[PDB]
Amino acid sequence: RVTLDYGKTGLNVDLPDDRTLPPLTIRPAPPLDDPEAEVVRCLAEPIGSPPLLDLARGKRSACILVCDITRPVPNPVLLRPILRTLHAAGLATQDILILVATGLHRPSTPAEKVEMLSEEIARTYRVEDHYGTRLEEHTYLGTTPNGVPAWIDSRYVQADLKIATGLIEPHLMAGYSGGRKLICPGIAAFETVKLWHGPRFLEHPLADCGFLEGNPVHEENTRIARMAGCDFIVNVTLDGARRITSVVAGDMEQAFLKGVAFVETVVKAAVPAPVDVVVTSSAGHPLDLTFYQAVKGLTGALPIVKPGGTIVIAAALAEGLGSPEFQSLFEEHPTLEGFMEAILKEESFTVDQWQLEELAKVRRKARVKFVSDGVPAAVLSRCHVEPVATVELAVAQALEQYGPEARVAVIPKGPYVLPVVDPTL
Ligand SMILES: *C(=S)c1cc(C(=O)S)c[n+]([C@@H]2O[C@H](COP(=O)(O)O)[C@@H](O)[C@H]2O)c1
Ligand code: NI
Repeated sequence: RVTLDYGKTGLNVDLPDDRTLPPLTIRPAPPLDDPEAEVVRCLAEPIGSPPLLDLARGKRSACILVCDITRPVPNPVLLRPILRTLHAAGLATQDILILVATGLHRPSTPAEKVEMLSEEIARTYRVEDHYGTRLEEHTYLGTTPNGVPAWIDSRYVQADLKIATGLIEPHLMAGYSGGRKLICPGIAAFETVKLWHGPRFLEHPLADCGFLEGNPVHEENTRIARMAGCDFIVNVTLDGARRITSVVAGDMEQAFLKGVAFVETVVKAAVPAPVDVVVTSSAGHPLDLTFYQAVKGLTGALPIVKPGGTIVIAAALAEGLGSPEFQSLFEEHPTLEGFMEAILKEESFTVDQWQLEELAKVRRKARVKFVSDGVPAAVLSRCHVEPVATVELAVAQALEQYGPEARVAVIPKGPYVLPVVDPTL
């Protein structure tokens, strides 16, 4: 018996005893007893930065970037100390903007702003959303040597003091989330993101979970973020129960890399050899709201599935498939092969196509069985996955085609684990 992450509830699955490896879980590092007190200490003694109070001296306006609903950042724990420090430094609440770094996601709703930020903060401060398809809300900062133009939200570019908050987790394109990613793509225009999420970047072998050095995705969003600037970040790591296990604050690159150095010591979980069947999740609520995000559980399982093996994923999909643009791609391209022909041979850019490109990467290696009660089976069957009524049935089906020596690996927390093959085991 194992509980997979699944919406707000989890999902209790019973897996075959003689076939299943010990579940892959991150290492049990100690939660911080008092994370808010730790944030306070880190703002007074940051990495590679003057203390926040001293940075904020004389500043007339501030813009604080926060993640949208898809990241479970405990924002009030980070924001209350920042906002106290800005108040102490003399900035009026009217001089402070909280900007939701949607990337190209839909804007957050009023209720989502309350769940992300707490009612007190959502009712007191101006909280606005980034709109990546509105180029008029962005400022041009230059073009990188790779030819990517940097278009960044003007409210951030024009603020005297620039602050970004976030969460360091594995990411299927950028290696790890956090740090610089709040700027690119968090508040970058489609004119920037369509090229940075284009196939010339995403087909690179190191554009994958856990890779930073040598990953052109990470090299390029670090460069773009530095053309905008960021005076101060606060980033956290979370364990499986969503408790904070580390806080880093300070310089956007040095604090990020310190956070990554810690998370690398807990997120890796190894198997002795790749397996025929991998059971995984999409990390539950809030990540698993849409099929668009649930592709992350599929790419996360790739390193430990055998070529031609099967990934079984459970995801609640409470909000359905994803954006209208994403959904239109399934109608426009009934096969992944035709989709890939379209985007590889010409400069063809549709909002959200990058997650269809990641799904194509998955299906070149593995079959997918998808368990969800959030989208009807008829819809999922046109999304290049096989809907199956239950995880236990999906595993039994997969074990039938692979035979008596086939083994099952299970990753209850899905893409928040970095599964690896270690032959020395
Ligand atoms: C990572 S490539 C990324 C992509 C998008 C797209 O729409 S593309 C959006 N975001 C959002 O940006 C914020 C920072 O991302 P991080 O990966 O959590 O560091 C966050 O609000 C993401 O939802 C990221
Ligand atoms: Ni992105």
